[PDB]
Amino acid sequence: MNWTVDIPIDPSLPPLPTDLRTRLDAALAKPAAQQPTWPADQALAMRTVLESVPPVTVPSEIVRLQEQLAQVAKGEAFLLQGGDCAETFMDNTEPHIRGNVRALLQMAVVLTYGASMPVVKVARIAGQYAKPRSADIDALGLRSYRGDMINGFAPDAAAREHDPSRLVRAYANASAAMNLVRALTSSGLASLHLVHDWNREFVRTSPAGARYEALATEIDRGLRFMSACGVADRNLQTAEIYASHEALVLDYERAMLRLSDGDDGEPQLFDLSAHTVWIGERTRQIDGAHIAFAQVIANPVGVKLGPNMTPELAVEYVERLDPHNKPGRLTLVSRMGNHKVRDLLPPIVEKVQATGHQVIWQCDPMHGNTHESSTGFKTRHFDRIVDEVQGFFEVHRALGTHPGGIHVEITGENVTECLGGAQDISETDLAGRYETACDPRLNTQQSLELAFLVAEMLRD
Amino acid sequence: MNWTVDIPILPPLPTDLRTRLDAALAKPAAQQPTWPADQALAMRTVLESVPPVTVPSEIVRLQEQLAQVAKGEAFLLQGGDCAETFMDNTEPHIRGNVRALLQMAVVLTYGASMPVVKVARIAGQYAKPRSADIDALGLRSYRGDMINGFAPDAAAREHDPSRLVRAYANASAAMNLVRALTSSGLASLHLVHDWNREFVRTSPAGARYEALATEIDRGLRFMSACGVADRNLQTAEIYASHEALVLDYERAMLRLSDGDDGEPQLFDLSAHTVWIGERTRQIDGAHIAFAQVIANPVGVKLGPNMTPELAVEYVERLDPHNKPGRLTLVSRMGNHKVRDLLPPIVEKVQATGHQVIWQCDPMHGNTHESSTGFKTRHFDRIVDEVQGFFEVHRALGTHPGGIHVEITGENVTECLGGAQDISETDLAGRYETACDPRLNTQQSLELAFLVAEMLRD
Amino acid sequence: MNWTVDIPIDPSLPPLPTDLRTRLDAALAKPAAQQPTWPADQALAMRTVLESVPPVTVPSEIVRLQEQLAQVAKGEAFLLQGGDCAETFMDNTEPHIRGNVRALLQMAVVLTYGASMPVVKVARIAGQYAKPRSADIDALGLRSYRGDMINGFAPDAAAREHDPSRLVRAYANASAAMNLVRALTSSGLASLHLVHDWNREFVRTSPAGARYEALATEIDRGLRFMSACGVADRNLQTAEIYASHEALVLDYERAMLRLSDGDDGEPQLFDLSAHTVWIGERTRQIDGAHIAFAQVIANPVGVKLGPNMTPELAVEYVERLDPHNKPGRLTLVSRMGNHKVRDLLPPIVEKVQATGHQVIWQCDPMHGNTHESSTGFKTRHFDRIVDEVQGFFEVHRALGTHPGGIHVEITGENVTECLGGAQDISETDLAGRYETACDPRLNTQQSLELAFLVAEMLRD
Amino acid sequence: MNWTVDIPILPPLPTDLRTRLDAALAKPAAQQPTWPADQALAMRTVLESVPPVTVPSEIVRLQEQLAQVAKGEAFLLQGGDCAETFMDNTEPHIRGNVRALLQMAVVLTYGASMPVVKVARIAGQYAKPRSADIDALGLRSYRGDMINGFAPDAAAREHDPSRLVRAYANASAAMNLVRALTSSGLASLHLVHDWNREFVRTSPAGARYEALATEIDRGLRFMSACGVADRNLQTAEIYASHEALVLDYERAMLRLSDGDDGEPQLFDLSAHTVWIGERTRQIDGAHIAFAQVIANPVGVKLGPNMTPELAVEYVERLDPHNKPGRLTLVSRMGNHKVRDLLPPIVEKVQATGHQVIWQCDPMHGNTHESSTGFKTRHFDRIVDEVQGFFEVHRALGTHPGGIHVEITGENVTECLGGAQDISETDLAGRYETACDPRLNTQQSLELAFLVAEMLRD
Ligand SMILES: N[C@@H](Cc1c[nH]c2ccccc12)C(=O)O
Ligand SMILES: N[C@@H](Cc1c[nH]c2ccccc12)C(=O)O
Ligand SMILES: N[C@@H](Cc1c[nH]c2ccccc12)C(=O)O
Ligand SMILES: N[C@@H](Cc1c[nH]c2ccccc12)C(=O)O
Ligand SMILES: N[C@@H](Cc1ccc(O)cc1)C(=O)O
Ligand SMILES: N[C@@H](Cc1ccc(O)cc1)C(=O)O
Ligand SMILES: N[C@@H](Cc1ccc(O)cc1)C(=O)O
Ligand SMILES: N[C@@H](Cc1ccc(O)cc1)C(=O)O
Ligand SMILES: N[C@@H](Cc1ccc(O)cc1)C(=O)O
Ligand SMILES: N[C@@H](Cc1ccc(O)cc1)C(=O)O
Ligand SMILES: [Cl-]
Ligand SMILES: [Cl-]
Ligand SMILES: [Cl-]
Ligand SMILES: [Cl-]
Ligand SMILES: [Mn+2]
Ligand SMILES: [Mn+2]
Ligand SMILES: [Mn+2]
Ligand SMILES: [Mn+2]
Repeated sequence: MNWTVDIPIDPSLPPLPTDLRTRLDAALAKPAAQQPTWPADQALAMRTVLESVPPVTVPSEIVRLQEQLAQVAKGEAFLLQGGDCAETFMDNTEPHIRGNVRALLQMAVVLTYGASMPVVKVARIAGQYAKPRSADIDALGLRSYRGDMINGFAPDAAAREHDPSRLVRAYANASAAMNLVRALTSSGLASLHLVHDWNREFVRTSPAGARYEALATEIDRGLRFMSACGVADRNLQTAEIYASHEALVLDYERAMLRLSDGDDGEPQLFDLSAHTVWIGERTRQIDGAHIAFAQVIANPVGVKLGPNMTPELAVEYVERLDPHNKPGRLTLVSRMGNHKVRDLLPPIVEKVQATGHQVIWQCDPMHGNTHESSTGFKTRHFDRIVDEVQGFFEVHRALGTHPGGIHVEITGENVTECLGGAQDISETDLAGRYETACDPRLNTQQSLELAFLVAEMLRD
Repeated sequence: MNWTVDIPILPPLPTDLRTRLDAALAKPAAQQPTWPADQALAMRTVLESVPPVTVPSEIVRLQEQLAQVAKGEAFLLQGGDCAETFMDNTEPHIRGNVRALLQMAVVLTYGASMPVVKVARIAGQYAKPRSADIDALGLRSYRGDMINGFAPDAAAREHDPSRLVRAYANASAAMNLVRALTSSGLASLHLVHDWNREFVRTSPAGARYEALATEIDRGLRFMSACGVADRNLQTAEIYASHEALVLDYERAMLRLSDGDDGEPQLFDLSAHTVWIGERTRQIDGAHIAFAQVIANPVGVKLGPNMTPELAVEYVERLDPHNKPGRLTLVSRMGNHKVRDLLPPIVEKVQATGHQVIWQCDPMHGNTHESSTGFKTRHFDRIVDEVQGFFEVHRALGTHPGGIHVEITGENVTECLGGAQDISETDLAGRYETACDPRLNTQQSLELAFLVAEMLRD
Repeated sequence: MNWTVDIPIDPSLPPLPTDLRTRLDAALAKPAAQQPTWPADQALAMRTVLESVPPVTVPSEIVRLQEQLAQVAKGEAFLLQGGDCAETFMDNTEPHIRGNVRALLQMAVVLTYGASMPVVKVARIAGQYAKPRSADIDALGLRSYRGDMINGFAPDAAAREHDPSRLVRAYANASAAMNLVRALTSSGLASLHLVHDWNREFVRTSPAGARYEALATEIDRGLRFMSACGVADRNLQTAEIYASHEALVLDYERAMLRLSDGDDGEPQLFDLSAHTVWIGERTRQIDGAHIAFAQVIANPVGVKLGPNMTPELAVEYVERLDPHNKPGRLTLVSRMGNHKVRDLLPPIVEKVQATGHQVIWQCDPMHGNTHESSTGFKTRHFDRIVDEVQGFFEVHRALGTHPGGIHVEITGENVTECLGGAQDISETDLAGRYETACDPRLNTQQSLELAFLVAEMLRD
Repeated sequence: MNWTVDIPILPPLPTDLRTRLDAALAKPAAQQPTWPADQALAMRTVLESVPPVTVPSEIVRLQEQLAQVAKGEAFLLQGGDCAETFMDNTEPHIRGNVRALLQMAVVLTYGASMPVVKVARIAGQYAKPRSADIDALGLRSYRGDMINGFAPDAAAREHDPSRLVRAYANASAAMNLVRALTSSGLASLHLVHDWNREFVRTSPAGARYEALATEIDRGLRFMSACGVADRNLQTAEIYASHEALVLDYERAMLRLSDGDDGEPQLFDLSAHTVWIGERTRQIDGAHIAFAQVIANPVGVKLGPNMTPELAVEYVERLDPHNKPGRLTLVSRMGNHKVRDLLPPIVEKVQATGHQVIWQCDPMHGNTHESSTGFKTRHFDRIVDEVQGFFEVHRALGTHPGGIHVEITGENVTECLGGAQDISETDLAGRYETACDPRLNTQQSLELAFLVAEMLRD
């Protein structure tokens, strides 16, 4: 008579090493922004369960991504990151997951051709369950909705309480999703020829299909050249999609830390919640736990940069989070907004470039670009977004640095949460399918089209 | 504490699949947990939305490869905990069963001299049958974690349908991890073989086997020397399987996919392949007929009690389309009866012209009780059963198609015998099974060698 | 004191089988057009030497080409054949051979992309040493120069005598060339990336490089997409170039016949002078030895067709030379001329199509297109040639048949034996490098450019 | 009759290469044919235009791979007629030597457990040295077809520089054919192995070897079972080699190519690799210094007479840049002296820190004369020499790097011993060598097995 079902929880594995634990305990002491307010005794319970479950990724996989990213940081691959703004447990379904990966790969092929160079594919998925808040109380006068990792989307005070059981529901969800994403991509869903076939079907039918035919045709034909050529095609059957989410909830993040075998190398501390995680704009304080936390772990990390960023602060990131000068170890993600990315960005890049360190310069053109529409709904303009990428490019091309890649919020559903692009979404259209639990994201059409427009940036 | 999941508030079956499934599930169903329909239904509703543990493309893939084994051109290895447990469903235990299975796969690959299709008893082996309802302690029998708990107490043994969603939850996570594991370094042939070599050094019967182990090293080195030591060797495909025991479970994880033949059909996406057990195989039973509706390759355990004609009905029902490898028939007779009992069954089935995989479950036939109190197996008897399994087949020119064994990566002491000479006295030291005794790491591996030799003769 | 050097000649291998010899003896009895007039006793000597030397090709190689061609006849690959009009012993040098293969592969990549489908590469080489004659006496009043297989190019009566030692010099030459062609292509010379690099260098510098840049750029990028994609590239390191020549001198051709192992299949009679050979316009008489000869051997054969051809005669070819309906066993090569290919061709194709048999429809746009220039020199216009291909296409596209490929005369040298194309060769230019011993051929530039123009035909 | 070739009526060497080559060729040159300069020059002029038998890209390729053998990570096999002949330069003889060499390559590949670089004495082994000018019959000695004819008559033995261009002519044709052969079916591992199996059935000592032959089949089957039985196995690279005996020949086939290091250098494109012989190795001789100007990997035969210090000079001259595998040093001592003589030579050379390939020429040391009149070898002695060749190397931890043998595909009877027990009486039946006696098909193969075992210990 309560419409839900309580799943009961459980034999601890051996603790991490006293030496690393001291280094870790020392790190976590620093003030943590945006953490949830739930009781410590309870968190510790749930963390204890997390520390003994199977991890959503593994060290071999991540060191392997560190190498690929390395190659991006070196300007020889390009990085594509994308998926839901916020992942909601109710919607972590096979169809939704198929569609977001389908989307990511559809751009992947378009960006791959355009970039003329391998693309590294990272999904926002299997862990993007917590967000930062601005406001203590939301408009409905309720405690902020902080991501299903922390609380329910429903506007009922019960729903909103920070509930750390949610840490585990997070975990089961991310697993499930992860393990689908793997099956999907190891099976035919990331075939090049199929993913492309979806792309053709897009051109047949987008309003702006003209805009795209020419390039879509080159792609077909350069693909067909591959079989003309007889190059062994198995590598065309399967695509690697890594998993990323913002590391916000340190209890979950801390919970999922593990030591590597050490067989490949001396044992390191990694975060197995995900493959790479970033630190947001609100949690990035230099002297804070989040930056500290990113310091300890080996995963590739990223840090978001918005307008307040000062090249000197940039640098300090670089010296904190990339002390060893491992290229691609750290990514920095411009999110100025289109109007300011040209002015704001250049200095940063140069100050950072001067350092030594090679970092991925990745453009997030979504978080700088959000505005409320006359009709109620939070929104983003396709043009302003495109545009920021164009600016991001222009900044790097001018400075002779590498435009590492893009970070975007998209989905496979035909949502109407972003205005414009070939479908010409109108503020009224927005009511029809605003099914995002947070930031408005590029619909499957807007994502593709965006990747066409970015492909054309990459060939200039 | 506990975690709370919501009940949703979903594509219609083609009229025929609905009828056939329903007809299917109306028949009598043995060994089903006794929990309420409301609550079972509820659990089902959750599950009918979770992401599947496997996906169709893979099962078809597995089919193509089982056809290979069927036709005599590949060998099947199926191996795992006898009953996985939620408590033990950890990175180490998973990692080590995956390794134990892989290590036998390489020895087996080299002895077959054909590919071994590798199927783990993992990601859903949470449900057992029981023949006596009331346990030895007078407590209700443990049916495995998807139904109830081991802890020997009234409360714990009550059937908890919360276990269905919990079981799936542990299913995904192991699956996720096995996929992650087999596609990163854990399955590098070379890396796996090195593990085997360690075994030959430190085994007590290293010598016995070192020779064959050297011939594999030489095999494997040979590949490099021919400049073919490439991508294929860095990865292996491990398929998830379990007995399709709980119909509220399998029914929930069903999913409807299109067929390249172009009619839609139902796969059970709780595992790549599932098998009906000895106790659930009634021909007009819910399980057999369920097994007739799902696309998945199925297997059927076969008892000593089995008769050629029944086996044929099994074949004409599970395999009404004569697709090779749709149907495995797993013999378990014990070493003492396998020679007498199996052939006629082989001939009549063979006479039909369907090609099934004949697979040998050595473990299940051969169970016995210690005088120290523990349910156990003798390594010697297990080997003998696979032994005469082979002789039966050679003698008819039929294909000994693969083996089904219960093993673990842990150095357990649940089986007597092997190089170790595990003893009834010894069993009391690490006997961590939730259920049937497993070959530990040394014993599976050992049995792998001994089987490959059976393979070379 | 004679400026030459006589190389002495030699132990017979076992004869071919009495049964096949009877079939063969019976076949050769038919009148042979255009054979040389040299003494039979001598021919027999030289044939005896040929029958025991190592063959320039092997059966495995040829059955393997029969399959590829099959695929062309089925409209799924495209056939490219080209090299010298006439090969002269003096010029069968490593540089000249490099350049003609370099040329053939340069078009090969361009046609491959354009065709969107594998191209089968056959060189006119390692055996194109004999030609047919029109005229008993040439203008200089001398016995016709018939190819170095038969006599010397020099205008001295001594040179012109039909000398059957020349059969062997042919053989040594063809070997030498063949074995270079193999080494070259198994080594880096048929790398895709290198061959393409030559192509880029062509665009940088042809006058008509604009015309070509766009497509050249697609090619680069679709190539770069291959490495972006990570497809195993060894297949991109090496190209198979088969050898073809016209089978004119039956003594040489007969001399080189061998029986296969039979291990793959029942033993067949093949011609190991070459991989595939064609029968010319003058030697193709139906009741003649040349057609008979092509009947006996398993090699893929072709027959040239010019304006006099009547679809019924076409058919009889088809029923004679492809009795078993093996697709791609027989190729028929239109050489109407541009003005007539549109009118002349259609009926033939349809009459032949109606038969059952699948034959490669290959366009020779060179032999229909030759005219003498005001300045003395035999010549061909780039446009008329292009044009014939365009017509050949148009004929097939209209009939919904497959345009199998092209047969062309080209070289790697920057000769000026053909007028026009991007360099705008003028009749006066022609004196500068008319180094062809026969028909004027496309210079390395005209060949490429031709392949650009044909690539554009294939994408319509 | 005869065929007449014209004399032409061609890129200048960089001043240094011209000087160095000239300086090179001015030194004294032993064992050179005695024909006139005009005529030799003429022949040269022809040749300086013929297409080369090999090309640079390949020789560099061969170098990279010889470095592998040098470093201990690959094994070198070099095998052919002792002197090819124009008369025998036919599709069958070629096809069968290529096969005989390949068949040893597979047994050897599997025993080394590393790649065998396979180098044929083919496409130019037309020139021999002679120690006595006047032959046993009082006729001028036969120096091989590139110089003169076998036919035992005055006329035939006169040095005919027409032979230079004829020799190239036969060179190309064999080369063309070996390339054609090795890239079409003749070199399929599988196809080759099947040939080996036939050998084990019908050999008289099949048994002796059947075991090892089964372990290769199993090796080779293993590749398929791991799904790696791909393109690489359908082809093998056979490199042409011969002794660089005739300087009018090698000098003519020289060609100048660019170096990726970017300086131009001269390769001899008459073969992939060439070796100086025992009689032509004078340190200040034309051959050694020629061998110092060409880019090609070179090898140097080494006599019993050899001293550690000379061997070092050889290394410091042929290998002045310390590139591994630029230089092979081929021991031939006979079984009786190899153990005593070779080590010190190994140590001093090793002491230098250049890495050479140490290769064993078993045949040349061990020659002896029948009492039936025929020059012969005992299979037993040949094996023993490779034997102690290995012991020497194991004993120093140096790398036994490969072997150089004279074999043929023909069932000849030119060597005593082997499973066949070829006998002095027997030698008179098929003793078709133009020169040194060859291991026939059975004997090469046999020696391959026996060597691989030397390889497994
Ligand atoms: N695996 C390669 C090729 C590939 C397969 N499918 C794809 C889908 C999109 C982009 C690339 C691919 C990679 O990531 O490219
Ligand atoms: N991938 C092939 C070969 C292989 C890779 N890793 C392995 C691990 C064990 C046995 C075989 C393998 C297979 O699954 O057979
Ligand atoms: N071997 C393939 C690819 C290739 C390599 N080099 C080439 C040169 C031109 C055209 C194609 C190729 C083929 O014939 O294509
Ligand atoms: N191509 C590899 C493997 C191989 C192919 N064919 C062979 C013939 C013999 C021995 C080895 C091989 C090699 O040269 O080794
Ligand atoms: N196996 C433990 C921990 C766990 C929790 C959630 C999972 O998804 C997986 C495992 C349990 O079932 O409580
Ligand atoms: N799980 C449903 C069957 C079902 C499966 C897939 C569907 O798309 C629809 C229905 C059952 O138990 O009966
Ligand atoms: N996404 C779902 C369904 C689900 C339930 C349990 C899992 O382990 C995974 C997914 C939820 O939590 O409601
Ligand atoms: N070997 C024979 C036949 C031959 C002729 C010309 C060749 O190119 C090759 C071989 C000879 O030398 O006379
Ligand atoms: N063959 C010439 C040398 C040479 C080689 C190549 C050249 O490009 C020029 C000269 C000689 O005997 O001396
Ligand atoms: N092409 C030349 C050079 C040559 C000579 C002899 C050959 O075997 C091959 C080529 C000629 O005959 O003059
Ligand atoms: Cl805060
Ligand atoms: Cl570009
Ligand atoms: Cl005539
Ligand atoms: Cl197209
Ligand atoms: Mn967002
Ligand atoms: Mn069991
Ligand atoms: Mn012509
Ligand atoms: Mn010799």
